[PDB]
Amino acid sequence: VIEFANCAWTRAIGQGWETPYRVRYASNLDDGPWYGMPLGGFGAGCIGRSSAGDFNLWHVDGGEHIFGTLPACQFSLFEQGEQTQAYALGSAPKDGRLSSWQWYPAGKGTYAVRYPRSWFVYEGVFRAQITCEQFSPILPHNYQETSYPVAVFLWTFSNPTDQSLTLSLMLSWQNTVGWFCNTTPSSAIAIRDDGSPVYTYTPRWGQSDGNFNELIQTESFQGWRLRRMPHPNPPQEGDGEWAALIPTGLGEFFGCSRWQPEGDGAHLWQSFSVDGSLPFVNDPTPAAAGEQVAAAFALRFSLAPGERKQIPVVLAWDFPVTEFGKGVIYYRRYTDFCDRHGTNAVTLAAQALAAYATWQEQIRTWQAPILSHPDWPDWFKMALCNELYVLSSGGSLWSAASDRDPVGQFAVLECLDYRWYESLDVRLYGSFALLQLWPELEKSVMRAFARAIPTADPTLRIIGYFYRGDPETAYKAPRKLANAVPHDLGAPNEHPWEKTNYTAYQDCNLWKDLASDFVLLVYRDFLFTGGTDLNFARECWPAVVAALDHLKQFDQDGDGLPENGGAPDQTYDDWKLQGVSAYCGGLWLAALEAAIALGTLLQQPQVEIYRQWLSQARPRYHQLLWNGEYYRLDTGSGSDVIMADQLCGQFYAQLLGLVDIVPPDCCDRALRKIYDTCFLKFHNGQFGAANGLLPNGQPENPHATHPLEVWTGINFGLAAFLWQRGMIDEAWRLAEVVVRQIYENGLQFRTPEAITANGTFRACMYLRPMAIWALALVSGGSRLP
Ligand SMILES: OC[C@H]1O[C@@H](O)[C@H](O)[C@@H](O)[C@@H]1O
Ligand SMILES: [Ca+2]
Repeated sequence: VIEFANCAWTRAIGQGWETPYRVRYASNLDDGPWYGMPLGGFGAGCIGRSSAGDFNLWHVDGGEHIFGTLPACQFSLFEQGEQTQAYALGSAPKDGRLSSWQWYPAGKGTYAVRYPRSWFVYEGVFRAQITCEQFSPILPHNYQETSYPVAVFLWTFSNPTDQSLTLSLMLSWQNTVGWFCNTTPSSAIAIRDDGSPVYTYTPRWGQSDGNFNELIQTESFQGWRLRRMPHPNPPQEGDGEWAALIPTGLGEFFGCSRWQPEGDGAHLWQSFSVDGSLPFVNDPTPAAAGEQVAAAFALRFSLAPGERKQIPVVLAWDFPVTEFGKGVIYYRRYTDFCDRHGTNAVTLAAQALAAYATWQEQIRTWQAPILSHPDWPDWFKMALCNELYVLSSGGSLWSAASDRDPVGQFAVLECLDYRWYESLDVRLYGSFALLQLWPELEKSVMRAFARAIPTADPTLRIIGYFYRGDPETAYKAPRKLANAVPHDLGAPNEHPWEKTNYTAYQDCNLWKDLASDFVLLVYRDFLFTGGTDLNFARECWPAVVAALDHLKQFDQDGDGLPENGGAPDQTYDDWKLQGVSAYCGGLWLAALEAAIALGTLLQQPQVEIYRQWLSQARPRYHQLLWNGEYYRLDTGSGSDVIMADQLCGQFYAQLLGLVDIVPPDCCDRALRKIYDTCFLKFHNGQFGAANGLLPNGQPENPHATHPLEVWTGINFGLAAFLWQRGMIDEAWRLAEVVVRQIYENGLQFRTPEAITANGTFRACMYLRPMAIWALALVSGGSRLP
C-alpha cells in the first residue's frame, strides 16, 4: 500500500528519539524533532502533521512560523466487529482538553514519506487494514496546482477477516479564521545575540470572535466550512475560510457544525465511540467573546469480509492575502485560478475531489524516473524527493501573476532563524531543484535579482557583526549601493522582491562572491532550460554587466582578481579572508567565462573587456594559490587550512560547459585531498566534510565556527563535484553520510545549514540542502522530470 517503501523515510507512528540533534545556540529555533511532511502548495500557506499524527506546524501566515498542536484538528476512527473501538489518530493532549477522547496507541503502524506523498499505515489495533495517504498536488512544470492550498487524505480500508465490520471516519477541525496575522507588523528590529536582525510576531492565536461553521450538503459532496462574520471586501490578512469535503454516496454522513474544542469533547465522543455517529448540528451562530468553535463530520459504512473501500477526504484553506510590512499587500498565486475574495474554499475542495486521482497519477509519473533510476541508491531517491519539503514549509511565497511576472513571483526563506528570501550565496547550491522542476519560478527569482541590482538605498543601518549594544555608537553602512548585488530579496516583515539586501549581519555591498554567483546563476538558468530563452538572457544582461564592474573595483592591484578583506565578505560569513581567495577567485573566473559565453551569444560589446580580464586572472590564480597539493585559502592570511569548497568555481565552470578555470590534474589532486582530510580525518568520516581543516585533520583554531561545521548543502555540492570528476564512489559515500545524519537523528523536514560533531545543529529548515539536486543533475544522465 506504501509504494516503494524502501525509497521512503519511515518511522513507527508516535515513536520519538532518544537523543535527537539540538540547536547549538539557545537564542535560535529548536521546536524538537516532531516535524512530519508539510501539506499545501508553494506559497499557499502550509500545515504540517507530525509522525505522531499531530497538526503542529501552522504557516498559513506567509513567511511566519507557528509550532503547536490544535488537538481538535484530527482524524478519528470507529470500528465495530466483535468488539467496538474508537481512537483519535494523534497524541493525548498534555493539558487534558478532549479528556473524553481515546488516543491511538503509539507504535501500532508506520508513517512513511516520499514528498509530496505520505502515508499512515495503522496495524495491530483495528481488525481492518487502514491506510491514509496524505498529499498535495506538487507537480513539476505545473504553475497552477502546485500553488494550491489543498491537502488530500486518501483512505483505503480492507477487511481481511471473515467477520463484517462497521467503520466510521471522523474529521474535526477548529476554526482558526482571523488567527494568522501579525498584530505588531513593521515592529522595531532587534539585533539577536548572534548578530541577525529579528522582528516581533504577535499572531491572533486563539482569538475567534465572529468565527462560525456550517455544514455543506450538495448532490456531489458534503462536509463543513469554517468562516468569520463579518468577512470584509477586500479581505485583510487572516480573513478567509476552511472547507473539508467527501463525495456523496459512500456511506452515512453525520455533520456537527459547532462543538467546543476546549471542553472534554464528550458531545462528539459519546456518539462516535459507541456507534460511529455524531449529533446532527448545523449551527452557524458566530463565536462569542472568549469562545472557540470547531466542526466535525463522520462517514459510517460497512465493509464485508474481503471488501476494500476508498474515501477521499479533502481539506482546503482560502487565505488570499499575504501582508508583509504594514500596508505591503500581495495575493497568493492560487487566487489566479479562483478569485481574491477569500470565499472559495468549497470550490477548491470540490476541484480536489474531482482531480485527486489525476494528481496522484501525475505525482507517480514525475517520481517514476527517480524511483526507477538504475544508478541511484534508495536513500538518495528518498532524499531527492524529501528535501523538496522546504519549497512548501520555508515561509514560501508565490504571488499572483502580472504582465512582467506571468506565473507570479516566487521566494523561499533562507531559513526560520535568518528570516529573509532567496539568499543569493545560499541559492548558488540551494536552487538546483527549483531549476530542474519549476524553471519558470527559478527565472522569476533571478529576474527579481536583476531588477534590484541597479537600485540603491543609501540609508545607514546598523551592521550586526559590529553591534555592541549602543545604537548611537554602532557602526552603520548603506542598506544598498547602486549596482552592488543584493544578498537576498527582502523579508516578510518588510517588502519581498522590491526591498532587497535585508540582512544586516554583514555589509553585503562588500561581498566578493555575490556578483559572481549572480552571473553563474543567470547563465546556468539560461543554459539548462535549453538555451532558447533570449528574453531572460537580455533582461539579465545589463545586471550582469553591473555586477561584474561592481566586483572588479575590489581588484586593488590590477592583476585581474578581486581581493577579499575586512569583515567576512562571502557565504562563510564568520570567516575572514584576506587577498585573493580560492573560493571567490574561482567563482570570479567561472563568472567571467559565463559572461563571455552569454555576451557572445547576445552580441554584446563587454565580451572583449571580460576576455582581457580573464587572460590575466586565470593564470595568475593558479600561480598565486597552488601549494603542491591543494589551493591555499587566500593570498594574505598565511593559513594552511584546506577549505572544502575552494574549487566551487571549477565545479560550476565544468557544469556550464565552460573552460576549466584550473589545470584539471590539480583540480583532482585538490579534490582528493579535500575528501581525505575534511571528510575522512574529521571524526573518521562520521558526519561529512567539515568546511576547513589543516592537512593533519586538526582545526586551525579550535574556537572557530564555520570551519568546524559540516554544511549539508556544501556536502551535496561537493558530492556532485566528486561525481563530475569521476570520483563516483566517494560521491555516494559523502552524500550518504549526510542523508543518514539528517534522517536518523531527528532533522527530517527541517534540514539545517549545519551539524557539529557534538550532536548540535545550526539554522533548521534551510535552503542550501536542496543542493542534493546538483548530484542528481550531474549523475542522472538522460532522466529527471
Ligand atoms: O551559515 C552561513 C550563512 O549564514 C547566514 O546568516 C547568511 O545570511 C548566509 O549568507 C550565510 O551563508
Ligand atoms: Ca504577514
